[PDB]
Amino acid sequence: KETAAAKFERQHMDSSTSAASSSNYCNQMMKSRNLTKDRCKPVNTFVHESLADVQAVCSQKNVACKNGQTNCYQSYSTMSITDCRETGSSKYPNCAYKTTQANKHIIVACEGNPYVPVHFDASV
Repeated sequence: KETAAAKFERQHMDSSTSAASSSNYCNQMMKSRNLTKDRCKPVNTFVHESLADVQAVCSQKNVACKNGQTNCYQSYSTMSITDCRETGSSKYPNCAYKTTQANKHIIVACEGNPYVPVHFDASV
């Protein structure tokens, strides 16, 4: 029902905030976006750029995906992102996360027609 493109937007897009709102950000967002529903998803990145900017990465720099597929693309510009990483003390269902804001190139996997982001591979 939920397209892979929609799921990418749900898991990785947050254009409302231009940086990691607060120390609470990840705790709130991993829950709100249903990334703590079944397990504590252990790491996850949010992007604070427009959807059009992130989508445009699919026509940017073609690089190898971590799994060895060829459909990953690195942004020529740095982007505002927040990484969310599970604390050691985190215990499902109360998933707890460190919020780290950064500005880095993002790497996304794209697929489909139209050719859109479906996975967040890495940032560099």
